[PDB]
Amino acid sequence: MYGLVNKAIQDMISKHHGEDTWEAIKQKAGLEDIDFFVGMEAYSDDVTYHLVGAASEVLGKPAEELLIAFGEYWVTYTSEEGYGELLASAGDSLPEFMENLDNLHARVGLSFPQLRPPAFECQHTSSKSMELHYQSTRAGLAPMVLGLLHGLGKRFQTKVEVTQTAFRETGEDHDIFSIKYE
Amino acid sequence: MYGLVNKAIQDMISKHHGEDTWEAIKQKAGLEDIDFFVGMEAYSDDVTYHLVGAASEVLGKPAEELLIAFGEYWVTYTSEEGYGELLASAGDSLPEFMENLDNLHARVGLSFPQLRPPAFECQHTSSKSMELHYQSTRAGLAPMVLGLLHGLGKRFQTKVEVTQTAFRETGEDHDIFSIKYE
Ligand SMILES: O=C(O)CCCCN(CCc1ccccc1OCc1ccc(-c2ccc(Oc3ccccc3)cc2)cc1)Cc1ccc(C(=O)O)cc1
Ligand SMILES: O=C(O)CCCCN(CCc1ccccc1OCc1ccc(-c2ccc(Oc3ccccc3)cc2)cc1)Cc1ccc(C(=O)O)cc1
Repeated sequence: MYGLVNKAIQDMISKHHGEDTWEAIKQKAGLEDIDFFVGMEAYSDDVTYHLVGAASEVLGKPAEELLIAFGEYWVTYTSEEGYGELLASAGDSLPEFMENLDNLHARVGLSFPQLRPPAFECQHTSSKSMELHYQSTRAGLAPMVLGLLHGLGKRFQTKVEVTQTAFRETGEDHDIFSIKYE
Repeated sequence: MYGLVNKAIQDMISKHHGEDTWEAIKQKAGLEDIDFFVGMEAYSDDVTYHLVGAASEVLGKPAEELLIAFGEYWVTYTSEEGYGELLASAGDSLPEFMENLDNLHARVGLSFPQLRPPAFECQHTSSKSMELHYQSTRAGLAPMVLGLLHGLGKRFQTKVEVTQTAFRETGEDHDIFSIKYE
């Protein structure tokens, strides 16, 4: 994933737990070698998994719980590290943001085109709910999509209730969520 | 489940969608030979599952979305139909209520002893966070638990984010929810 992602992880860990524990996690992930992540440089995904795996053990916290907190962190982080305009442009509400999300990734994709953005389809079931289809080149990131959704809820002061109803991990085509909101 | 569960589904659908829709759903579930549900009578679980499945078809919403809606409704419904005091006795906050739930079900299990209550274990990860282990003799009600949690937040006027972290239906031992609450 682009370096922005690993910079975001390094940021929330060292914000919440301390620079000491971050370098610990970094050591454990076998990533003591590299000095600082480069935001616009593409990395191989393992660097992210190993950081999340390594953070799980150092913090004695389940990985999915870390992916959840990271998903939520990402929404605020990106607003403040050069992407608040791009965020604001994806829209005014949770349903609209999700509809624009493929378009937003298309924009980001142009900037540096080694981006492999996930696909999000919405089937609105009412004025207050939807079924979200999350299609990814990457495995494991459903818990992060949950956090992302609660991040957007915070962003729009919208209460969100999300339950995962299909599971890529099992061999199903793709993750699916049912969502209810304010 | 005890008939109160099916009366609550009936009430919810009737209130939200009308009695014309309720009948079609009861018809669709193939339960027209049931004139009225009896609250203190133990029914086959299948009756619940069929109403949820058939309501899903009629309303054109995923079962899991209705289960969330239903979990939220249950908190209010039981408050107003004879279990207000029982509910009150289980505490003045979300962490307390959840901690008392195993005892709330003990007292429900003298009225009547054929209750199959789920077990809820809380690991409090801070004063604003819990890991909730939900263990059930039933399948597929995790989304209802999610709704129940949001119902309690409403009840105690507390902001609450629930994220499921482990899923019984994929073959994990029991559902696990991560919960932040203000
Ligand atoms: O399943 C997957 O493959 C990844 C899932 C989680 C990742 N994000 C989640 C999307 C999301 C969902 C809800 C709410 C907000 C979301 O994202 C907002 C966002 C995401 C990415 C960027 C971004 C910005 C610059 C990037 O890199 C650049 C930019 C300019 C020039 C060079 C590189 C890369 C991503 C900005 C805002 C977005 C994302 C992040 C990284 C990549 C990637 O490296 O392929 C692809 C997508
Ligand atoms: O996993 C499962 O197997 C079921 C998940 C969802 C069900 N509820 C969840 C409990 C709950 C969770 C969060 C917040 C509040 C909750 O419950 C409040 C409550 C629950 C049940 C009753 C209740 C009252 C009367 C009952 O039945 C009677 C009453 C009098 C005489 C004879 C039967 C049964 C349940 C009242 C308040 C409660 C429940 C309802 C029915 C049964 C059962 O039929 O076995 C078991 C439990």
